[PDB]
Amino acid sequence: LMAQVFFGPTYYQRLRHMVDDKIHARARGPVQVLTRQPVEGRSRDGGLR
DNA sequence: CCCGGTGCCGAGGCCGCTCTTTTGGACGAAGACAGCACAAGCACCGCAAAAACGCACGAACGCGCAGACCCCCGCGAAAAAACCGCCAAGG
Repeated sequence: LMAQVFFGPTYYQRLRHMVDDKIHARARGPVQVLTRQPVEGRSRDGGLR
């Protein structure tokens, strides 16, 4: 490489936010009883606002 | 009674204080509440003392015989019961 590279060990930490705990998709599913709109929440297979 | 004027109710304008309404978007997870309890009736389980069924005894029923004694008849003696009457003392 034409440019030299800064290089060495550094202390890194893994945070709790992982993509597989955030990915969510919905085509159709449960709806609220009062308004008949998609429910809220990824855990409940909800929709996006 | 004409020229003029005052207080008067009346008039609108304006300043102050009270009420109302709203304050970014999206997403995630977890955790903890949701009236509720006390007094009651229809029905059940199971306990008190009255009840089931066998067995063996022997009591009481039956029958057959005995004869005692109770009923009934009789004739007369015996006696009270019945009848009649005067009258006194007690109700």
